[PDB]
Amino acid sequence: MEEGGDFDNYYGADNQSECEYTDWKSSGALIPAIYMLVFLLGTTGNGLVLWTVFRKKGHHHHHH
Repeated sequence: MEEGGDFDNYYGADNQSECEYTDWKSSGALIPAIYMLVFLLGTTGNGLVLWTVFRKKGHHHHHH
């Protein structure tokens, strides 16, 4: 009878990385990786950094 199978584990899937089970059924887990590469490029530490700089050494100590 056909129950059990014979040699059916052809290796190859060299990834099993914890970086897809999150964006699986979403966009193929290939578009999000790019969406960020273009996001953090503007955020994270770009434009918002030098901003806090010219926001702390302002004037303050104003009269009172």
